[PDB]
Amino acid sequence: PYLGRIEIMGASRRIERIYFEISETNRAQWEMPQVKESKRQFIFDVVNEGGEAEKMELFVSFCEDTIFEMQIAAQISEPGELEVQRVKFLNYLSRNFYTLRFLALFLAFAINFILLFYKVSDSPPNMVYYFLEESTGYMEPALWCLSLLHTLVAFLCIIGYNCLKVPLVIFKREKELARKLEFDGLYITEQPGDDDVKGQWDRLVLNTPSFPSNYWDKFVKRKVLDKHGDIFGRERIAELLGMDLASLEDVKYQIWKFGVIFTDNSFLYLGWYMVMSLLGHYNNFFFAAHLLDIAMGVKTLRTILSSVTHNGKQLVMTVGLLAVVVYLYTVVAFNFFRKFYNKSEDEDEPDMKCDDMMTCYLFHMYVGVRAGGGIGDEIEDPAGDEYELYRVVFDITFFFFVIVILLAIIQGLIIDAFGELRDQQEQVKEDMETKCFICGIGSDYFDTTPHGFETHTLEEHNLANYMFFLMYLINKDETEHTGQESYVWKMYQERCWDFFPAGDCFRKQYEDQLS
Amino acid sequence: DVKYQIWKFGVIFTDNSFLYLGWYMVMSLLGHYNNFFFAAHLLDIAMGVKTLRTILSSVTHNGKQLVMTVGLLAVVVYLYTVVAFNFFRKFYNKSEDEDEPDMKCDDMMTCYLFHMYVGVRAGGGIGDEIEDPAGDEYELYRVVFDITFFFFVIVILLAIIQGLIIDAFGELRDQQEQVKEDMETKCFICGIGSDYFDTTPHGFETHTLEEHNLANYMFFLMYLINKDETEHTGQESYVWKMYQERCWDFFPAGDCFRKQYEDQLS
Ligand SMILES: Nc1ncnc2c1ncn2[C@@H]1O[C@H](COP(=O)(O)O)[C@@H](O)[C@H]1O
Ligand SMILES: Nc1ncnc2c1ncn2[C@@H]1O[C@H](COP(=O)(O)O)[C@@H](O)[C@H]1O
Ligand SMILES: [Zn+2]
Ligand SMILES: [Zn+2]
Repeated sequence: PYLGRIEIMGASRRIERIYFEISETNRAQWEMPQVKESKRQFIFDVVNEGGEAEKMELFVSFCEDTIFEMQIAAQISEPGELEVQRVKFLNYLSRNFYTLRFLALFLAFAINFILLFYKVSDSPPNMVYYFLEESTGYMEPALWCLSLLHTLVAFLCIIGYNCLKVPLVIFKREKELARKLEFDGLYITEQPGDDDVKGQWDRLVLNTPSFPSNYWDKFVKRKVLDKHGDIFGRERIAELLGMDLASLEDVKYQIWKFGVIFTDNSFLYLGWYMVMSLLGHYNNFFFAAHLLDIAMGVKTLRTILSSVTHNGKQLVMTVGLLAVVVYLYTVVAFNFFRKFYNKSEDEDEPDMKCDDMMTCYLFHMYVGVRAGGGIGDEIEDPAGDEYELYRVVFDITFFFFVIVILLAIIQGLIIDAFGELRDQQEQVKEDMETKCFICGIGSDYFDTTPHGFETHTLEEHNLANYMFFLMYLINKDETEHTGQESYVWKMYQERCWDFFPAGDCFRKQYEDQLS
Repeated sequence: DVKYQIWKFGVIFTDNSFLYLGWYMVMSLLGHYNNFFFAAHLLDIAMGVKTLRTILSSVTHNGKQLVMTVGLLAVVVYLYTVVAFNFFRKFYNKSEDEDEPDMKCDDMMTCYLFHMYVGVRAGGGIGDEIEDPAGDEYELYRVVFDITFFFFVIVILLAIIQGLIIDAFGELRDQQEQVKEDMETKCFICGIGSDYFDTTPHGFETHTLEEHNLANYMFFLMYLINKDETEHTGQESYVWKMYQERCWDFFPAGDCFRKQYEDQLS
């Protein structure tokens, strides 16, 4: 239950097994369903768009993100007066962030249910008047209290997000910047261009005293100095990083953090939610924009809409193609078929829709594309004229190419998106169930022993066990490190992932003795 | 055993097939009160014909996604209703008479009903059902309104529904194909692939029909259950105890007689 075992390619050039204790809180926080979903999304991402060389780097990054999330969850878990009450309230919002997010979705549907009882009258209950019409009389007070409650809940959602999810954003940003500083020399040798807005903005935090505040590595500045001093000037590097080399013998940081947060998509969405909730008090119908949150909420709806967004570039390109081809038909009509576009039944005021190129394009794009039979179901009958056969060819080509072919292209794009997403999921599942994540040896090898692959993935090469070992190493002070622990610790500090068993396992190595 | 009988009655009355047959009997009884209640028995073709049940499995396979897409259509049509009720109220007069205007969007409930009904059952959307926008100051806004309705509701969402059905057809087909492929390329009992047994001609067929026939395992369970324990032989009693303990290690997992004694069979 607590005996966590891994296999690492050791210093002796042989696969060896390491044993460590897994904490119960860490085990429960791993079994948490949000963490399970994070793991599932990571696995899908890697298997779908990943590489063999990049896989271990991505896996270690995912483990580090998970470890930080576990620490945040432990901080917010259930345990002068102003500070003690503030901490409890802020932690309460973080533990209940998703309940508030679901509470705001119920308040959006509750409010929009009231709005269906609206009416418009010229006379008060020329400026028109809007009012709720209900005999119960409780709908209007319910609407008022529900709008106030909804704005309150949106604000609480923003605060809970800032206390829950913003730390991970800052941790990711700091660790990426530290890695670019140390193992790439980005601001020392590379100096990113103006096109990298993120790289240009990150220059603010280098000089700050508390540059690492969420990322656990408190020796990043020392390591960057030690690596790049002899090559780029110790005094220059110290001035760049805001570190006093003589002592070796935060408004700027806060502004940087605010920029990082305000460039975050989820925070921007929550701010938009709060803004529209504030405008819902100026006009009640602005609360209808919160119904759009069902997409960002319900996972079923998000999966359904992924079929639309998967080929979104092809969909907009096909719409532009439809616009071009309807322009071509408009050219042909405006030059040869102008007389058939009279939309006025009166014999005194002809309402020609194709005596102008802009008007004929608007008429085509609107009515000939929304019509079932094309533009021939909307313009004058061609029979009897000299251009009858030309008009028939015109209408039938419009019907075939625009009504049939192009709408078929759009619908086929959606259907192909459904099929492609299904087979992506199937391929990820097949890879995971037929191959090992850590070593890549197929299940056929392990299945020689009954339940061999399940035993291998649950005991020997459990990626969860590797994550728990990283937690163990990070938490354990280096003084108490054992030999193999220090070997793996140095390989992790150098960002070298050769200690992961690649294509070799304990059974494969010692099958001779296990026979 | 009144308590046992009441328990059995509860178990039966919570059974879906028995409940369906009771519903059939109830509607047949009501067919004597009104003859047209016998039309509900035509629905039994689905629970009957296997072809019809397979066809309807395409509809029910993505049923959750279908109802979610219907709810999404309802939400987006509500949004269009909001925009119409606030900016396009004058185009929703459905009365040709010049004395009694039958406005369909002076009320939020009425405009939602009008949208959900006619703009979704219309081929061109709500612009094929409301007043022509040409000549008004809001002409371009109304054109954008109608064309977005046509693209998003008429085209995109109905395409989502039809794609859900088509993907259900394909998914069910490939499920059947994968089951057939697994059965014809691997052994049910031991899991050793047909490639191993095919070294001997007709080796896999011989293995599945003679050596590891799941039907033979079923018949052996019949044999063990029917045979009184006094007459059990040694291996029979071994398997009997393993079956009483619900331990299934006596099934050959990854090993077979040929694999074990290939040295002597050579
Ligand atoms: N190195 C690995 N560690 C853990 N599970 C693995 C590994 N490689 C493949 N798997 C598979 O991943 C799945 C884990 O199930 P789940 O935790 O529900 O995603 C099982 O099918 C395992 O056989
Ligand atoms: N252990 C097994 N026992 C019997 N049939 C098996 C077994 N493993 C695979 N099969 C296959 O199952 C199919 C039996 O055909 P049927 O009885 O019509 O379903 C054949 O393709 C067999 O090769
Ligand atoms: Zn492995
Ligand atoms: Zn077999």
